[PDB]
Amino acid sequence: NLFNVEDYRKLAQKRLPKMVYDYLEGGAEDEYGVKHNRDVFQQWRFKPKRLVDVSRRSLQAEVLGKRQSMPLLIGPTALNGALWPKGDLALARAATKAGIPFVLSTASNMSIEDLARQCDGDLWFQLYVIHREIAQGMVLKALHTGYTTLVLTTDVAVNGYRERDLHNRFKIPPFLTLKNFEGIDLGKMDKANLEMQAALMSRQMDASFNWEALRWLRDLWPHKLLVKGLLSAEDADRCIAEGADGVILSNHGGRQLDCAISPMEVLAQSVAKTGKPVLIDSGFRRGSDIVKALALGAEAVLLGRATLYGLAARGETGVDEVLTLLKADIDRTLAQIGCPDITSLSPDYLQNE
Amino acid sequence: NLFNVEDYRKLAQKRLPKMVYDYLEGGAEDEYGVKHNRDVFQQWRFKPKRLVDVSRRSLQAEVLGKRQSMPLLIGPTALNGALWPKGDLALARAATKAGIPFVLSTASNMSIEDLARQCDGDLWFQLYVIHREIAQGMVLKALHTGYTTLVLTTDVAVNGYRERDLHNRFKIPPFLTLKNFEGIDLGKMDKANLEMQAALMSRQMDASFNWEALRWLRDLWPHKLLVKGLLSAEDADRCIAEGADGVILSNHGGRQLDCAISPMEVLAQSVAKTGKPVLIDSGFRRGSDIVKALALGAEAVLLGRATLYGLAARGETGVDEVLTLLKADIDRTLAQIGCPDITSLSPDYLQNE
Amino acid sequence: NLFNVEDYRKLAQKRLPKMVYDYLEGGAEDEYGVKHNRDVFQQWRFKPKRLVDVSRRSLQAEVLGKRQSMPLLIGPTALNGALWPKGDLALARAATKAGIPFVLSTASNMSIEDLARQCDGDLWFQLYVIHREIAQGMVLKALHTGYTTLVLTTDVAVNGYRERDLHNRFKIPPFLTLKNFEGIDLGKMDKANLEMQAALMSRQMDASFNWEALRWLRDLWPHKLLVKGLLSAEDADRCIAEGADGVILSNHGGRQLDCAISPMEVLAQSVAKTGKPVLIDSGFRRGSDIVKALALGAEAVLLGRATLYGLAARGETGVDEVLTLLKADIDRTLAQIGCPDITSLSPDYLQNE
Amino acid sequence: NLFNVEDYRKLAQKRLPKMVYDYLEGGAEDEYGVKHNRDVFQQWRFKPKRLVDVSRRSLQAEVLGKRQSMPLLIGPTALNGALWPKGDLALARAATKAGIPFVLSTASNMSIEDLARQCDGDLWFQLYVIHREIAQGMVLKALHTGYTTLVLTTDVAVNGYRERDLHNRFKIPPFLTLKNFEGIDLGKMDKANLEMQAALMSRQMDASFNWEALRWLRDLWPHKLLVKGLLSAEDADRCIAEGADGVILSNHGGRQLDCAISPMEVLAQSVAKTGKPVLIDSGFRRGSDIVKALALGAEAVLLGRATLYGLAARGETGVDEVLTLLKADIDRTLAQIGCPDITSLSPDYLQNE
Ligand SMILES: Cc1cc2nc3c(=O)[nH]c(=O)nc-3n(C[C@H](O)[C@H](O)[C@H](O)COP(=O)(O)O)c2cc1C
Ligand SMILES: Cc1cc2nc3c(=O)[nH]c(=O)nc-3n(C[C@H](O)[C@H](O)[C@H](O)COP(=O)(O)O)c2cc1C
Ligand SMILES: Cc1cc2nc3c(=O)[nH]c(=O)nc-3n(C[C@H](O)[C@H](O)[C@H](O)COP(=O)(O)O)c2cc1C
Ligand SMILES: Cc1cc2nc3c(=O)[nH]c(=O)nc-3n(C[C@H](O)[C@H](O)[C@H](O)COP(=O)(O)O)c2cc1C
Ligand SMILES: O=C(O)[C@@H](O)Cc1c[nH]c2ccccc12
Ligand SMILES: O=C(O)[C@@H](O)Cc1c[nH]c2ccccc12
Ligand SMILES: O=C(O)[C@@H](O)Cc1c[nH]c2ccccc12
Ligand SMILES: O=C(O)[C@@H](O)Cc1c[nH]c2ccccc12
Repeated sequence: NLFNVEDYRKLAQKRLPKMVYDYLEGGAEDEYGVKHNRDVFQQWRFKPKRLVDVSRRSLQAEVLGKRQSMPLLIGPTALNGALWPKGDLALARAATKAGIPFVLSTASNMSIEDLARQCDGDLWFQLYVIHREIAQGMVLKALHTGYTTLVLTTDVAVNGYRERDLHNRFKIPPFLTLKNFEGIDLGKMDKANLEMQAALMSRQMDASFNWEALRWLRDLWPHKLLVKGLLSAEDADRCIAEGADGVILSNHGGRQLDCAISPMEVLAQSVAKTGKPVLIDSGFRRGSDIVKALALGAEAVLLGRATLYGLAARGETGVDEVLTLLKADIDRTLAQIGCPDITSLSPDYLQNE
Repeated sequence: NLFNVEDYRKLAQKRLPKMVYDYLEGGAEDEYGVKHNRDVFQQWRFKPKRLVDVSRRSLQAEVLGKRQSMPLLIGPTALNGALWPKGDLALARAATKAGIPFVLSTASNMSIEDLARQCDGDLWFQLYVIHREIAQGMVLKALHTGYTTLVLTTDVAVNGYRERDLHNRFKIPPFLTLKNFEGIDLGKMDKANLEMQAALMSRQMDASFNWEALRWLRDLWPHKLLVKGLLSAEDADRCIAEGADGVILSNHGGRQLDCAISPMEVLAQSVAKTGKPVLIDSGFRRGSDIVKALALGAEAVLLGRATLYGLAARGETGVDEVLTLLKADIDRTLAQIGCPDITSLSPDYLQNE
Repeated sequence: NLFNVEDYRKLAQKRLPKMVYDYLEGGAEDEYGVKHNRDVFQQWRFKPKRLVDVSRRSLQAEVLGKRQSMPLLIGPTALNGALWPKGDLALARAATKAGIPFVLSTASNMSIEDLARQCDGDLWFQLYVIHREIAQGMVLKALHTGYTTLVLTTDVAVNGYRERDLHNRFKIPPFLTLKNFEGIDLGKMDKANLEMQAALMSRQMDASFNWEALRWLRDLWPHKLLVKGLLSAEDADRCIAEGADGVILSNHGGRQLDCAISPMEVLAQSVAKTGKPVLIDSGFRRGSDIVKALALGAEAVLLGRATLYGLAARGETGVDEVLTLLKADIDRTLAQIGCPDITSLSPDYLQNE
Repeated sequence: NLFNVEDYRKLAQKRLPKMVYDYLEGGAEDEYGVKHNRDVFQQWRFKPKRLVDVSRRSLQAEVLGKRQSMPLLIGPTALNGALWPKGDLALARAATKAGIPFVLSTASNMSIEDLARQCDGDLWFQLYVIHREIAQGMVLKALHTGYTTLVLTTDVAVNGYRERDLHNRFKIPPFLTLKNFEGIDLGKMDKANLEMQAALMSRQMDASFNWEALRWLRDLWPHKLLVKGLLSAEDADRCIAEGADGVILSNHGGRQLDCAISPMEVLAQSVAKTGKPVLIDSGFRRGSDIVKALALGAEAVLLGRATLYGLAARGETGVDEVLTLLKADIDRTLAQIGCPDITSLSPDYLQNE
């Protein structure tokens, strides 16, 4: 009985080792954040437009100018290989088969190059900056291997206090490795090359990365660039002013700061202020959640745990299934509210509760 | 111990096969919609008018100009024959005995003609449009058989995702049939007559039926015509502009779109804008729910599951009982708030919570 | 362990026959009303005034011009004899010992005269009108026996639908009788005297009693007169205009209409509009509930179930105990908020939540 | 598994005798107050400032002009010796080791002098006034022994009705004594000296202590003076007008008046009106609670039960641990919201929910 994302979560919890399941499902501190990410969607209800011809519906939509089957993406998530063998590839392939982009995490279990070589869909690369020099290396790799978009994640200055991992003393599975970091020279005896090892043996990122650093990166990357982790129209506007082609409003699926607002709380305002593509994630599970954000102006929604449940439960076929249900879910919702074309969504179909 | 509608639900759940019970009680997706339909009534409380002579009370009221014992109706519900033998007839007879209208669903287990022949109460016909041509046939049948009012249901462009039926793999009982469709010629070898079979072997409706189509129907039907499934003062106003004699605000008892607003949320506004009869359903279980909607301007309330619980629990006598309790409930409520005449209800007796 | 009213309820439920307990604790329909009566008190919180000399506190206060130990009264409740032997007397004596009034219900188990003969405290008489003629008789009896105040209860036009009694098929204990009605001549063969029996064998009241009838009563009774059962500043104002010396805002302890507002919701407005004594009841259990209403302008609070729990649990000594705890509770609360004199309470010490 | 304050509470409940645990954890009456103290923090959520260099963070801050490691203090709590041997000393030492002040309660199990002799950190003395004369004695003792700050607690005019202690018939452990009162002469046969014994054998305080009395105290104490127990910007402003150097907004950890507002409800207003140091306590458990109050203008937060859980669970080492976790918690939170310097906190980083 697999008819929604929740059913896949249930199945995933039965198949995953508790430790891994907690790594996946867990949130920061009390986990009031993740609950909030879910609850915030009830602040809006639908006001369908009747007697509208919805016999022919369309979910197609442009994201940053490029058309894709639907306004969805499989967002960047670390250690997918722990959920299922070659998890990263299984995800990218289901995404490509669904006609939507896939974002490879800097902390993936499959390197930037190997994926690009084994998958021809639209690949995006999410970037964390541990060491500026090493950062430039990955960016260039992703560039030379055909990744169309770069995403800078900024909400992990320091690691979120996730008590589930603490209790379980979570440890990256032995057979898994941070493949994008493998090979990084450790022979040089001079300056860097040694302070670099300091960063490399340090599971902590460059907390100094600031606006000036964003400029640096904007020059390095010539294609579409997005800043992820924003929770304010002000920050989103600055990102656009500094060169970003768009932003991703999110609270990292409630895994960084338990009391962070839901990005849904600043979506309309960010959309109105930036005048540029505003994507979003964190809390999405139902097609209705997705449509509400879209109706509010979001350009597209990135899926995090949702598709991961499909991966953990049934691997690649599982992701396909989740993507299928969600597409059907979205389509069904568009029909129900009388908005046959997904690109015509607006605040009109919503009611503030 | 049968003193309220809830008691009948309990009894019905004990007598119905789980599968049928779920078909009856179930809602869309998470079923937050049905819960909401119930909760919305707590947003209003009573402010009784004391020292008012309520020794002589009257529940009589005109609905679309015709007087009936009380502002209630047994709304259109499909597959009543699955709840109890000849369920459709049992309902129409209890309605007629109570002095209120009965609405026969396009998907009833008893045909338009047979009911009209076995029942002389005020019969209304609810219409779904699968095939325009077949639609015209039923409308004319209902017309020639004496049905006084036609109701076009518009919130089923596509079928609601009702997960209870999915888990149970619900299937229309073998001994039951969609009687209003039986007999529809299947011999013609030409154009229609074959594309018609396409609609007929397709448990899916004409999602293209739009405002232009409403005009078509308005000409075909010469008597009172209502549009059901509206959830906005705007749509209700358009319906009036297009010819409708009134509208029925509803979210299909939370069975079509889980996140739909409750029609109670747009009742006052629809009443103020249309200046025409505004009926309502979805969530009604207590006389107090009914009075609140009436106090807000509703012309009458259509009962869905409430009377069905009486049917499933004790057949025709069960419906009589439910109608009796509710009438007593309403009467008792009118007395309590100091409004002896139901036609004098107004926002005055309410308090926004 | 008896330290609050709730502890007495617990004890009372252990000693009372379920049937009687349900008669006492029960409310109308779903009983959302009684829950609401309790919850409404959380809409206000205290803002104590520090460094105020509260070494000498005073709970004394005038009620309708007459001073009493504290702004409390044991309100009118029917069938007290079912809770404990000679319940009516036990209550009046504890009230008198506490220095506050006691209100005898028209439906008491001890007649107006017998109580007045066995108790010298301040006795008030609550009146229900079944038959105008019989009503005049009781009023005059209460008048000639020294009752200082008359209270007309108006929220029982018809009896509240209390499902607990329905399930239990509640029946007035055999050894108990409606003593204020006993003796009423049944010999006359003429007009009244026979239509009177119609009222007397009818556990239903005069639902016609209106404003004109209030005038009638205002002339009959020469002393202090209050109208009980009001739930609107408008009705309270009319009562004053018609002669009442004050009013009692209440929803009959949530026993008449489940969806009625809490009188706390219209207390400030009634106080501001009438410019006359506004008393209140329904939901009071803690001293803090009492102080909040007092701070809002209430002249005094009538206790219903609270003192009855003391009666049912430990008879007369039980009521004394409840009154003692509550007085200590109130006193302690006054001290805590820095208002040493109960007559100085005002909206200042409150915070709208 | 000790990763947060709650874990220490759990451990403390397993090690403490129920009676003592209830004395520590318990609140007034229904204990809606303590729940409220916790819930009020959800009325605010964070809006992090991204791409801010937080590689170098600072929690240092001035409190009343004196710098300390972080804006925290271990507040005054009575009978710490009942939670753990020499509890008072264990607390002061952990506080001193953490670089923050410690406040000794008038009702401590270790006298003002002994502590000052065994601990060289910044010691503050909280004062209750039972007898003015005895009060002056303790103040002078604290003065001559080096206590830098005096804190007058005003929310215990009378003792809070704490039903847990009532049920348990709580009694101060035999081996424990109110050491600051020990030795107080009981030989004098004259006036005071006998009315003093009246206060001394009276576990009740001087409820008359008013503003005039505050003036008296302001002259007596030459150093920093704070008034604790305030719940209104008005009272805080008066305190400043009367000489106070600052105030401590608090409801005594919900132990005095169950329906008291949370001091968080008047923090911003008190900060805006007084223009002077406004400290706060009551309900703090997470670093996020602390940052929210700080962001709202609080000068520092006093810990009550939080550090006591560490004491009861693991003595002095337990307190160190709690202080360590909280410091790490605060630091981590500052980083997450993009405010590297704790002294730069402002309403900007908050979102009203
Ligand atoms: C197991 C797991 C690992 C994650 N790893 C990363 C990562 O490596 N890079 C990144 O930018 N975001 C990371 N995220 C955050 C996601 O990109 C996304 O913001 C989040 O999951 C959205 O919320 P949702 O899970 O409710 O959909 C991770 C989330 C989860 C659940
Ligand atoms: C078992 C069941 C079948 C239904 N079938 C139909 C139908 O055939 N035509 C229609 O117009 N509405 C249909 N409805 C919707 C009802 O007309 C009505 O809008 C709804 O039940 C109102 O909500 P309530 O059940 O809370 O009263 C159905 C509802 C139920 C519960
Ligand atoms: C067992 C019971 C019997 C009652 N009988 C009467 C009555 O005879 N006359 C009347 O005026 N009110 C009557 N009341 C209502 C009370 O006067 C009062 O309004 C109500 O109890 C207040 O609410 P509380 O119970 O929460 O205090 C009754 C209430 C209870 C619980
Ligand atoms: C066991 C216990 C004893 C207390 N004793 C005192 C005292 O002697 N003097 C004082 O000023 N406050 C006293 N308080 C109140 C605290 O100073 C502080 O206001 C309160 O604990 C803050 O709330 P929290 O426990 O949620 O942090 C006490 C609190 C507790 C829990
Ligand atoms: O919460 C998150 O998203 C990160 O902690 C993932 C993450 C796990 N191991 C890493 C090594 C370097 C950079 C990021 C990671
Ligand atoms: O939810 C509803 O109300 C419909 O699905 C009922 C329904 C069940 N079988 C049908 C065949 C044709 C038209 C409508 C129906
Ligand atoms: O709810 C209430 O307060 C009344 O029903 C009490 C009540 C019980 N038996 C009666 C006979 C005559 C008048 C009132 C009563
Ligand atoms: O709740 C509180 O904080 C006080 O009751 C503590 C307290 C306990 N015993 C005492 C003796 C004298 C002064 C205060 C106390």
